[PDB]
Order: sequence, then structure tokens, then C-alpha cells
Amino acid sequence: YFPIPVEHLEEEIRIRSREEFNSLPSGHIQGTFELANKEENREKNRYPNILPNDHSRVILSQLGIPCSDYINASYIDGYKEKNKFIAAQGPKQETVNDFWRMVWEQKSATIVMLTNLKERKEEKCHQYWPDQGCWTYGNIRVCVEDCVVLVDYTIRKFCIQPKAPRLVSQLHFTSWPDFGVPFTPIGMLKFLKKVKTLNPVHAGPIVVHCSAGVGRTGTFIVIDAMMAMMHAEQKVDVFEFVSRIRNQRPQMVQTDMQYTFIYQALLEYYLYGDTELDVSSGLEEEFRKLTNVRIMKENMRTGNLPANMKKARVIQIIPYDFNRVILSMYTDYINASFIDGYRQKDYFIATQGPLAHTVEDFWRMIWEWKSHTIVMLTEVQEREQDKCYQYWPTEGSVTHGEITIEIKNDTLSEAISIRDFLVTLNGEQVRVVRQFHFHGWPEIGIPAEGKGMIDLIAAVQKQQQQTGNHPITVHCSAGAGRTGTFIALSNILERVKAEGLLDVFQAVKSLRLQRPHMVQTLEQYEFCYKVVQDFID
Ligand SMILES: [Cl-]
Ligand SMILES: [Cl-]
Repeated sequence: YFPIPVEHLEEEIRIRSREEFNSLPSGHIQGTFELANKEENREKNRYPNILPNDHSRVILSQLGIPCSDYINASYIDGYKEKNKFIAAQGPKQETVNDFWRMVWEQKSATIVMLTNLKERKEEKCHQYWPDQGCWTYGNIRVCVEDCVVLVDYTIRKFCIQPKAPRLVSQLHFTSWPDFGVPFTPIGMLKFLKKVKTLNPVHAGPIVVHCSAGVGRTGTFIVIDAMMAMMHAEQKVDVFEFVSRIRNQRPQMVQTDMQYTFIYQALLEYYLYGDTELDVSSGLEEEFRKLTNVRIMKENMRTGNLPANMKKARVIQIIPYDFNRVILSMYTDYINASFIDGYRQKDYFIATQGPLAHTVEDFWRMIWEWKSHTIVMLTEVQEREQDKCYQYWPTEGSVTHGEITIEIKNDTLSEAISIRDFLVTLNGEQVRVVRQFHFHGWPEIGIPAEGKGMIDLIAAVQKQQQQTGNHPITVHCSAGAGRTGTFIALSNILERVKAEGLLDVFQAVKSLRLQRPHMVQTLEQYEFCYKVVQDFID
């Protein structure tokens, strides 16, 4: 196994689709585990087969209690940086205090948690931080100063002290699935950049932990190391590195499926890599790339089954089977897909304009997924083409099957008209649903301003925080295009306000992987940039 030039990475990935992974050394033959197996230390290890060797063991200061030296953690090098990380086992009740003493004695500023607390009812790691307020863990008082919950990870700011108090930031990756590795490595690369951002140049080693302290924790350390190697050597050698880190902590990467995943992340980071940009700071090429996002046509069964054919305005813009909106019972089908927002999963329902023969279903979707906000981006007719069925009453009330819609208020503001309805189901019988009907999109082309588009996003956000905080029903006609533009800018703008960063490309690309042809035309993509420019001023 020799190094792969990045020039040939994509090809070698194809060719290798297990044997490589099985040739790695299990770090056990050049190692010594005397200290880890001491009787005194038995109860301190979560898994008795996954133990630090004596040489790279993190060694705590001796606290007159015997065998107080020990913790299940080991130093791990980065690409050209001795001891960049500490790969630690996720602490348990009995070692929570010893854990913080490590963070303190090692001068660490960052903890990377790659596990959830419980997994399918099995406790994979004990909570070692206060929910609210403060807690003294031994001679170290930890205090929560902030918690920010984004969709793929959450971020916690601690203030630890026993003279100078110190700020430790915990980055907790929530998205990692129970069984197997993730799906895209998109989330993990963004997460890994946020760690680079929040760790100070002067700080101690980064504490990375999962359950056993080898596996996720390993795939994470390797992906960082190998990004470094690309950015320096223009070549990647995953095999020689995993081999190296195992002689510091054995078993570092745990699965065949994990080893492959390092490569996928590395490829993603090469092919698409730098498309993020800071709000401080051509599109043609980026759009070509977006357009080469494969459509998972295998994974589109339900939407193509014969009965469901007739229910779609465009038999080509149709939900993937995994993130499709499913209703109470082929009556389970509505051309509509769940889409991740910036702060939570399944935050938007991106749907088509109801057909005259799918209003019943439409309103069942709204009712069954507790939607209270509808964003409409077309008019009923456009250029003499019937682009959406009017599903809402204008004057009185209308009953679409079991649901009843009665219109309470209807205010035509600048660009957006804003209707209010009492949706009933013929004491949890009645809701108030609010429709934002955007008249600011031209019958042909994109709008040339985007003040009115900023003002709609903004309007829908207040409505969300008030009628808090359910999934938003966005539709136009085809159910991807404008819906896409809107969902994209919603997420892009939230993050600009929040992180002061801007990655339109990945934003849209992430939309393409949830529903086909989401942002659709280069016009609409250009527009995204244009609205962000307008927002910045
Ligand atoms: Cl949890
Ligand atoms: Cl694991």
C-alpha cells in the first residue's frame, strides 16, 4: 500500500469497491499494558479489551489514593504534530472526576464528543457536564455558559476552575447514526472545520472521545491528519497513518465501513472542498458541479408506482423514498419531502402545488405533521398555464374531506399577502394555519432586487418563533426550483446571521441530496448569491 496522489484518488476509490483494512496492525505486538490491567484500575475501563498501552498513556498527577495515576486515554499524533489529540474513552460515573482532572492538567481547550449518551437504551457514555448552572466534579467546578444546538452537532461552552478560570468548548456530534457510518460525509467535514476554528493556537491537546475511545474517535483523527497531508503533500496515505496511530492506541479505526468512510470524506473534501466563504469576502463552474449530483433514481420507488404517477405535476421531480412525507392510509403518497433546516432536522416540507385531485391529501399532510406555516411561491395561473390549484378559500369556508378551512384575516402587504385560517378536523380539533403568499417572483425569470425575498424569509421566521416551532410547508408548482431557492436562502441567511459564514454551494448541494432538482436553474443559483449580497448591506 503506497500513497495515492490526489490526481488518482477518485479512480482508486472506484477500484476498491476490506482487505486493506484487514492488513493494518492491531497495535498489540509493540505495546505494554501493565498499568491498564492493574486490579485497582479494572473498574475504570468501560471495555476491558480496549485499553491504552503504557507508553502513550495519558498520566494524571498522583491524587494519597493508590493507583490514582490512571485514566483510559492516550496521546495521538496529528499530521506533523506530536500529541495533537487525546483519544479518550467516554467517561463513566466512576471516572467523571478523573476525566476533568485530565482536561485541567493537560490544559485542553476543546472536547470533541463523537457519541450520544445512550444508544438504543445502552448507556454508551455518562453525562459529565451540568445541564443548568454549575457542578463541582472533585476539585474542579464546571459551569455551563452557552449551549448552541444545530442540526448535525451541538456546541457547549464551559467555564472550568478549581487559579485562572479557563474556558473549555465542547463540540458534540449528534448526527452519527446508531448502526454503521453516516451517509454523506458532508456534516463531518463542516464539524471538523468548526473544531479547527474554536481551538486556540496555544492550547493543549484536543480531547476526542466516543464510547471505547477507538473507532469514531479514530476516523475523526485520521480525517484531520489526512486533510493536512493533502494540503501539504498533495498525496494521501490512510494506511500508513492508521498503522502509526495504532502503535499509540490499538484498534484505532474499528470497522471496514469506517475505513472506507475516511476515504469518502477525503474525496468529498478534494473534489468540492473549498466552496465556503466568509461574509467579509465563477458561479458557472460551481453550478456544473451541482448539476453532476447524481439523482438516486433507484431510491424513488413509491413516487413511480402506477397509482402515484397521476398525482405528480412533474413525474421527474418526485421524492426519494427515504425522506418522503408519509400519510395515514396507495393513499400514503404526497409529492413532498422532508428537508433539514440549519437548526433542526425535517424542518421544511418541500412540496408541489396541490393538484385539483390532491387537495384532500395536501391538507392531511398539513394536519398530520403539525404544520402551521405555508409559504406559497407561485400564483394559481402564470403565462396562461395552470401552475397551482387554489386550495384555500378566499371569502368563506371550504371542506376538503375531513379538514375544514375558514379564512379569518387576509392582508395584502408589499409583495407578500398574508392569510389566516382556522383549520378544523371534522379539544385538539382546531388549529390556526398562516399562509405567506409571495407575489414577488416574476412569471418568467428571477427577481432583480431581493429585498422582498429577504423580507419574506424574515416574516416567516417571526411567525415560526411565535407559533413555535413546527415544520414549514413550502411549495410552488414543480416542488423544486423556487421552493429550493427559498429553503436554501432560509438556511444560508440563518447561518450568516449566526456564524458569519457563507457556503451557498454546499447549501444547495445538500438540498439536491434530499430532493431532485431543488435549486434548478443557474438563474436561481445566481439569485442566491444576489440575495446574500443584498442582505450583507
Ligand atoms: Cl443522548
Ligand atoms: Cl465505534
